[PDB]
Amino acid sequence: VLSEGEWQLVLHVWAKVEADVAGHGQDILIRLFKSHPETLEKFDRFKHLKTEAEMKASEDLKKHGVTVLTALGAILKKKGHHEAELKPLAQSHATKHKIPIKYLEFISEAIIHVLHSRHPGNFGADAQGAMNKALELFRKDIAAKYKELGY
Ligand code: HEM
Ligand SMILES: O=Nc1ccccc1
Repeated sequence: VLSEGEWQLVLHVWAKVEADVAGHGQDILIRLFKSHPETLEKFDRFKHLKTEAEMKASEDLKKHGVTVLTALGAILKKKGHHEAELKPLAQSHATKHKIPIKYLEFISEAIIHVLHSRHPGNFGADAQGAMNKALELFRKDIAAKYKELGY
């Protein structure tokens, strides 16, 4: 469980991400897709994108970045009490999208790498630590739904 102080650091930096949900989304997906090309293959929607320039120019990618960061923000603002928000995500991602839990680790690294670029002053190592912890709690809870479902 995160402390109240840890939550405040998390949600402080997230309030900032939300100045530009779309721009954050782009940076995060593109970092994921370049660092972990296997991830891009899970998306029939996006696997025609063969360069970073093409990814950056994709309005549909941008659109989907917002869908993702919107869901994550909702989850983070529950400060651990995210059961309702997490059940549908775990279901669709295990059984329909076929996403390994390992890939949640990779997007966690991407989120941290980007939150870093765009809000250094509000993402010192204390806030980085808190954000790590929050993303780890999320992954743990997803992992247990996965195990339930046989994935
Ligand atoms: C922070 C982690 C994540 C969040 C919050 C998230 C959120 C979402 C949401 C809200 C949707 C649409 C609704 C649904 O189908 O359930 C979605 C769809 C999807 N997600 Fe994720 N996701 C996450 C991680 C990942 C990762 C790491 C991958 C792949 C490596 C992935 C692959 C997909 C795919 C393939 C779809 C279907 C998209 C389409 O073609 O339209 N997700 N995600
Ligand atoms: O659509 N869900 C995604 C979440 C994170 C990265 C890429 C896609």
